[PDB]
Amino acid sequence: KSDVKLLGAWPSPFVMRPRIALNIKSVEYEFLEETLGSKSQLLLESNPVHKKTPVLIHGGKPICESLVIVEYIDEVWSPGPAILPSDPYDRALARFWAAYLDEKWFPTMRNIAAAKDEEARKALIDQVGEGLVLLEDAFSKCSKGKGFFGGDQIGYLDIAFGSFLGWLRAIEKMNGVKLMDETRTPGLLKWANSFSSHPAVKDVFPETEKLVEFAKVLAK
Ligand SMILES: N[C@@H](CCC(=O)N[C@@H](CS)C(=O)NCC(=O)O)C(=O)O
Repeated sequence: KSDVKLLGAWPSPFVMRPRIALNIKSVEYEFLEETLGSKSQLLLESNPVHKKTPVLIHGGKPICESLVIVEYIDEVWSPGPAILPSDPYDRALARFWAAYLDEKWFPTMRNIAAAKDEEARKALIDQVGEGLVLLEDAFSKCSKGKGFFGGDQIGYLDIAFGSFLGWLRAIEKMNGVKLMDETRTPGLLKWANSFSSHPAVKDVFPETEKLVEFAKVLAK
């Protein structure tokens, strides 16, 4: 257990990602929580560039950046189920969409909370909605009618996108908007249950109300 350590704030969509990947690979690990109010020495020494989590420590050796960590886990524990797609083009598409999520979509939805007016706030909600339209189409293309972005089995892009699901639901609730519905994102609605119910996910997947109540705690 001790030769695999995961440094992580909790709850966090980025920290969830390697927990799921480690679950898929049936890998034994110790979870070292970063607590509010302080950055640990281990953190400051493991991730001096960004001073954030997750950090996977594999043999006293730090791997930073959640998506990089998921690929590392997939490559090292190659015995287990595959996380990335096997085909180069499918892998490129999965990486493209995970990058879009982290660079454009999630930052936009995280900015809703800080908008300075109702005008600008709905502008962001509309963009988050449009992004979900794009992701619904990506899901159709990636899944091929099977259950996940990865196809029959959960995959890299399921982990990247699904890790945000609890925060999407909390932002939906606290803004009184419905961004996933059966009209605009029918496939994602179904996948959201497939993902949250998955045995590699369900025990690390946040209750929506908990995230809402937690958002309220952070307001400081
Ligand atoms: N982009 C990073 C995640 C960045 C991030 O914002 N991490 C926060 C989420 S709460 C965190 O827990 N950082 C550790 C800390 O602040 O103590 C990744 O993909 O690895």
